[PDB]
Amino acid sequence: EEGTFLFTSESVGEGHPDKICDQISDAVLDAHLQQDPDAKVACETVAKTGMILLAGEITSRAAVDYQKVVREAVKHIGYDDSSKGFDYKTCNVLVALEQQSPDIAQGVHLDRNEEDIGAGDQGLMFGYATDETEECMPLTIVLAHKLNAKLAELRRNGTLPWLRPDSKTQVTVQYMQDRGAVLPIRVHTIVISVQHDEEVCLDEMRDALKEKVIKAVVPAKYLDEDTIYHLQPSGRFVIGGPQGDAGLTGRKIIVDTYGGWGAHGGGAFSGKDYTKVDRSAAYAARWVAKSLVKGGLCRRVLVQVSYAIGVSHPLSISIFHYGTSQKSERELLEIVKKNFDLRPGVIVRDLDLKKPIYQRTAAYGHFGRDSFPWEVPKKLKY
Amino acid sequence: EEGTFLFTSESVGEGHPDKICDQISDAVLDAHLQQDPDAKVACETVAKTGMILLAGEITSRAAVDYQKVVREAVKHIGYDDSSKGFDYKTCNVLVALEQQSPDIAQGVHLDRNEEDIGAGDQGLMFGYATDETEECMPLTIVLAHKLNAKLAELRRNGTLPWLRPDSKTQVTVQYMQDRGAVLPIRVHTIVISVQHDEEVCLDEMRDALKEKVIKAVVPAKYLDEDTIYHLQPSGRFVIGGPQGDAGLTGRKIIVDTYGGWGAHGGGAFSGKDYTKVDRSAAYAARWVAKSLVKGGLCRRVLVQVSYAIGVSHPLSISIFHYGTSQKSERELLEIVKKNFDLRPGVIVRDLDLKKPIYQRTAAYGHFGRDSFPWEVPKKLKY
Ligand SMILES: CC(C)n1ncc2c(C(=O)Nc3ccc4[nH]ncc4c3)cc(C3CC3)nc21
Ligand SMILES: CC(C)n1ncc2c(C(=O)Nc3ccc4[nH]ncc4c3)cc(C3CC3)nc21
Ligand SMILES: C[S@@+](CC[C@H](N)C(=O)[O-])C[C@H]1O[C@@H](n2cnc3c(N)ncnc32)[C@H](O)[C@@H]1O
Ligand SMILES: C[S@@+](CC[C@H](N)C(=O)[O-])C[C@H]1O[C@@H](n2cnc3c(N)ncnc32)[C@H](O)[C@@H]1O
Ligand SMILES: [Cl-]
Ligand SMILES: [Cl-]
Ligand code: NA
Ligand code: NA
Repeated sequence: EEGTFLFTSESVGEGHPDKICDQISDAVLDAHLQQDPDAKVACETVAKTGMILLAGEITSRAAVDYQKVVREAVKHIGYDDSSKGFDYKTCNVLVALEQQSPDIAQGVHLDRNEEDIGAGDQGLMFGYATDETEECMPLTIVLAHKLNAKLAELRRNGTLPWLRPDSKTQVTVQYMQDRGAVLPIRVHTIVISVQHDEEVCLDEMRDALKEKVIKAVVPAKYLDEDTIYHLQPSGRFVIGGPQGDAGLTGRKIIVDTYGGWGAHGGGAFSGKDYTKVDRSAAYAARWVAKSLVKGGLCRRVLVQVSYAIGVSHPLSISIFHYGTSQKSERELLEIVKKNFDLRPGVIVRDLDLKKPIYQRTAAYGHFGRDSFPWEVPKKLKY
Repeated sequence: EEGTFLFTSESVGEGHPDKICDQISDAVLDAHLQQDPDAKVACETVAKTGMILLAGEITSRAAVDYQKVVREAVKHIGYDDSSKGFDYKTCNVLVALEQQSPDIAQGVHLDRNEEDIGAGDQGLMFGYATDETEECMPLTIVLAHKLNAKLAELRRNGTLPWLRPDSKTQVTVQYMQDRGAVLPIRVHTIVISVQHDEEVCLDEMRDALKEKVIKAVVPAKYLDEDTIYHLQPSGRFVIGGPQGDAGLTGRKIIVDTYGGWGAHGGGAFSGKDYTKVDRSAAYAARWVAKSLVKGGLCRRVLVQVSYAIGVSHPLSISIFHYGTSQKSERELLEIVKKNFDLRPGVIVRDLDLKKPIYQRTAAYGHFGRDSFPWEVPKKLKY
């Protein structure tokens, strides 16, 4: 039908090996921040059969038990037995952590007033908001996340005890073009792949994924007789987690953000303290975009910012409103400049980014949930 | 000025530790493909002080010397001495490689006709093309890549012998909005950070980066008295490569593609054979987008595709032409459907994706150079 298009987003579960690495990286960041709010943390995690490796740079006054922090994160995810392919009790935890490069430290934060700390790196970051949901997120990515959360819920409450922690979901929505905004019409296609035990048959799993997962998450008004279902499309997913697929921190950056909507500057979030603008500026850009939509200045908006290592102020700010504002992009840019200070040493104060809440961000997306500070819109003066 | 906006893209050099990992992952893929064109390769690389770790899944008839392949890639990059922070001769090479999950193999390619092989994973992928350059790439990302290539050239030819392999660049362009297309006006800001020896002073480096790098790359017509230069903005970059910052495969996915323009589905390219649609479908989507622009059907276009693991045909195809076509997005989608077969087992034939040319893709972006098969536009019938 004219003026309609498809858009697909994916999400992954807590036991997806890339997401394990994000959660462990952020468990390590939180452990540091609990003791040293000014910890400099750049913690990469690598997961493969029987192995968590931490690699990166931490300068911190904290005394952190990496064995305890890593194993507790893997326990939470649900990898607690060799039968599941991974066990927090018996896996290898390897550590290749060194202090932050003194050359970076001197260029970024040494002898700097906190408000005037340099960006911890160069880079570009985007924030996006869309009025298509109350939480100002694309429906595709919201539904994809909720399908993984539902799998974890039914695993944890024992109603589908054949479930394992590693899962992926994908949602295709047919959208109507509406004066620069997008109106969801229907769910065109759903994919669910989830790791499972060696007892449950494929028909039992496919029936349960439709009746107990999809129907429990996706409103019936979006599902019809044409909706395509790819449930356990590989046919067998017993081998999973790190054993099935090597995981790395920062390899789910589109799952972490807008499910392909908006834009992405390439930076990973997990394992990084606020001085790493890959995270703090992306959080602030989401906060700006959500403030513009919730302030009624536009229905859909994209914010780009960029930084140079050692420089506080963003090098560039850009606003793209998809034609969904009576105000020009120039007028929105002036409103953003009058209302926001996107220096990392000010963002840290506004969004409370020394607080050890980061592990809670590292699954089901960083945006659109739990009224994190970047999800509470700023009242705009103009 | 009205109808203008800023856009920023970044690039990194061959010695950037994330890019080292991409190049090593693709050196391993090429080594396998040279002996076994049907090698199943999912090779992640991790780099930190003194360490290359390979982690992932390879099923191959090839006999590959991982020590030789890794060290030769690091030699090519230029890390050949402890004075530079990393040495191919004396670094640790660790291998945590296992066969591909039999559960994946059976669901994707076992006993399948090559044309009908399943996608190696679910996911979404985008292709983008823009008429703003002959190679149909954004000027921001082209200039950012060329600045890193120029640093490597002047390092390798000995004219700036204080240069080390680790570099990052960032280019902000002021654009004019032109009937849905974008017209570059001027370069607003350039960042260059490059690793250097302990002899050269900051003023010598900043003078050389302006006169011998920027002026050798960026046309003077884009530079004016207002252009902002952030050259060695950290003030000191002696510690670099993996010693300065842990690197991972697939952590430069926006550098690898469009520098934040278009869109990204989240998939990494390097270390993956053609059955991994993260790479093959992103290459095919670029080929489609470039074919539409070079065919004169639009000035700027974005193509989304998506897949389910074990399913050959894409689940969804979407065309966004930014209002730069007389044809509707529906009419362009029909043209794409009539001219392209985006099954991975057909893409492999069209783009010759068993050929060991992947290491050549793993720096300076996968798109817009060297007339790779995905850069040669398909003549469209309609
Ligand atoms: C860059 C990517 C993430 N991105 N950003 C917007 C879109 C759209 C989109 O918004 N289309 C559209 C076109 C005309 C219209 N008039 N009113 C409303 C409206 C909407 C579509 C796609 C498909 C996936 C390629 N990607 C988009
Ligand atoms: C989703 C991101 C990568 N993305 N994709 C397009 C844009 C534009 C853009 O094309 N703007 C514009 C607006 C109106 C116009 N009329 N004619 C031409 C034209 C152009 C701008 C930004 C800034 C960085 C936020 N991002 C974009
Ligand atoms: C398909 S694997 C990626 C390709 C893999 N590295 C290989 O060697 O072919 C990517 C993700 O899909 C999921 N996965 C793993 N095994 C699977 C299977 N048998 N069926 C479906 N999805 C699976 C896991 O979430 C895993 O992290
Ligand atoms: C700034 S480092 C990332 C943050 C780092 N992990 C930390 O511990 O703070 C990111 C990239 O910037 C570059 N880099 C490293 N040291 C640098 C320095 N002293 N000055 C400028 N850029 C540097 C390298 O390309 C490196 O991979
Ligand atoms: Cl959720
Ligand atoms: Cl180049
Ligand atoms: Na992997
Ligand atoms: Na790193």
